[PDB]
Amino acid sequence: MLEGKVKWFNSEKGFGFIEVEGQDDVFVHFSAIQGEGFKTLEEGQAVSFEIVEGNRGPQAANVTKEA
Repeated sequence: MLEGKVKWFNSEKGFGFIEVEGQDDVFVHFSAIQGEGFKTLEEGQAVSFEIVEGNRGPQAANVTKEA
C-alpha cells in the first residue's frame, strides 16, 4: 500500500534502504522482496510495501518491485 524509492542496496544479502515520501526511511530485506530471479533491489528502483515495526526500525513488508 505504501511506495518508496530504493536509496541503496547490498548484493551480498540482496537488500537496500528505501525512502518513503512522508514516512521515515524504510529498510528492505531480500526476503522482503518477491523475485527469486532478482530479489536484490536496484538503488533508485521504486517498489511497494507496508511498514513493519522492527528492532532496527521501519522495515519494508511485502515489497513489490515497481517501474
